Amino acid sequence: YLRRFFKAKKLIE
Repeated sequence: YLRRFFKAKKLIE
């Protein structure tokens, strides 16, 4: 899941 949970927050935390 972190696939989208990582790239997400990274730029949109």
